[PDB]
Amino acid sequence: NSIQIGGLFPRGADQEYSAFRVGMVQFSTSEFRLTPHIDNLEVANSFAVTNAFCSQFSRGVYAIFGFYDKKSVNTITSFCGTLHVSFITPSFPTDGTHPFVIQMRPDLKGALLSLIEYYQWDKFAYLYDSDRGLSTLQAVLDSAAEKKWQVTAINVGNINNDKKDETYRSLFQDLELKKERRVILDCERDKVNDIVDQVITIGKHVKGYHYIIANLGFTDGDLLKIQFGGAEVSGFQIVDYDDSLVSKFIERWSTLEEKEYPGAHTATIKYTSALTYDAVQVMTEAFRNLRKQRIEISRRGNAGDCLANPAVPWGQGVEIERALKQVQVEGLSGNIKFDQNGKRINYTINIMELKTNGPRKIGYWSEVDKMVLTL
Amino acid sequence: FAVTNAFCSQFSRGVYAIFGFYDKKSVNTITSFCGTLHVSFITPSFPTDGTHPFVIQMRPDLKGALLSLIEYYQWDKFAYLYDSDRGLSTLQAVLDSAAEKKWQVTAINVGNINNDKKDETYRSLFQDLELKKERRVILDCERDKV
Amino acid sequence: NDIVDQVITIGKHVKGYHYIIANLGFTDGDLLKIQFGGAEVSGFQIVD
Repeated sequence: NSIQIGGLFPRGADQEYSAFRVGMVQFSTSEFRLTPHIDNLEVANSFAVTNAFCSQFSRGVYAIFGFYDKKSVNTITSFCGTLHVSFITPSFPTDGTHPFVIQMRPDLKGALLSLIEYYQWDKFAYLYDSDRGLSTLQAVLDSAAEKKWQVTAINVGNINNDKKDETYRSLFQDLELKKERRVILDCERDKVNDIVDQVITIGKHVKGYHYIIANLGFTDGDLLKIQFGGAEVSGFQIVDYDDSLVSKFIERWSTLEEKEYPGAHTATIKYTSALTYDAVQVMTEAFRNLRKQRIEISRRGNAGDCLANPAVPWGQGVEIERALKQVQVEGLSGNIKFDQNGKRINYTINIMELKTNGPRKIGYWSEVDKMVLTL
Repeated sequence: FAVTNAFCSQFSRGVYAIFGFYDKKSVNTITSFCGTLHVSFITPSFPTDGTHPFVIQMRPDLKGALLSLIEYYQWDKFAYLYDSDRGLSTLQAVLDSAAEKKWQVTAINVGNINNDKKDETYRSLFQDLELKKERRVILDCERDKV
Repeated sequence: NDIVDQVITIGKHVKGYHYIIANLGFTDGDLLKIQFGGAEVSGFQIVD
């Protein structure tokens, strides 16, 4: 039983691919084996993504695992919907209801809004990055109307990096007109460190300031720098290292050879990589529930050109979707469940605060219970 | 997807230039293909957010004219009802300028409003625009949503 | 430089603090770090 699948990994996704490999090994069974066809392309380039998709489609794959950007996301959601091809991705959730798309990343929009009310914020600065879509930006802006907030949204994304200093100085100059002491950083693990470094330089990391890292990887970045500054730092963690499940994973992950497995010789793991590992498990349980359900879907590498007109969707794809979406197992990112669309449900996001001794979970966030503190 | 086919179809037919339209979703497809295949694309649609070669845009940038008008009326606190159809390019414009010119903008996405029951939403819309007694509104929408 | 680095880490380089580098090489070390901190820094220079 050889199930061919596609793999679209953006150049630089070392740990993500390393986690993708480990998953292939941990979830390999005799009943059937998964054959990944890896394609390293610039995820941002919409054209390239189109080729990589049609290429993996002509090779006759049953499902595709990859990533997309705020620019190429529409290409994937569209093609996968037309050709009835299933697409599993750890990337940011789609802004809507796009069929044939499985999203590993839970919606943070809810957990963020809840945290703001917890600290009882009425006036705060919102530094955002247009990389993962302004989905969360619209969230805080719309809620700012109801909850009556004075949000100071600033696009910290279009900042040219070959001279990005007179921009940060002019950034916190506007954040001083209203004496902003509460900032929300909605950026990637990289853009966050850049800001954190600047914050320490200008000395806005002392007692009185309060930062909120708006991502699922609070412990993914370096916090030792703004840890003793005095300013309170909060965030979100999706990979609970207190779970015996995750704890066991790290035991083997931290030991792996960094030569064969790039950026895999650490005690921690980026949430993007952790979702990749959990993605493999979902695809395995899905293709397994099809064998035990006596459902024939097999084909050959002659699906034809994806640009075929009229484009005819192979009916076997409808079943592959109902399989992945029906999957429900336990992974590094807590309980994994899906709805009819592909958005994760019944999940848990731990709320984190940075103390003197280090990060510490002060509670969690459920889609049904909102925020709940753990004494 | 459809836009991709229509482009490759007109490309196989061997055209010298392409005139059409794009949405906030398909815009990336056009700008990308036209840039790779060196095909010229003329469009009246909204200007691209950046510098994409092989694309001719008939629509001038309104971002500038809008910001200038706001200062003319000397607005410091206003509501900004926007539609995500033509990209949040102008939304970012007023938000970024709100930091410098020091404005209290109340941005509200009036786009995702489901039209088969869109009434309890408008009533709840001007309910928030009454907490601060907003009397100055900017409608950034299409001729229809307006 | 070791002390200056530590000073910035703990944030004792902001307005209110005053440091005096007791050596003949004030510009010999890196000052760009505690330059925008706010704390006043003085020293001595022998090479004009």
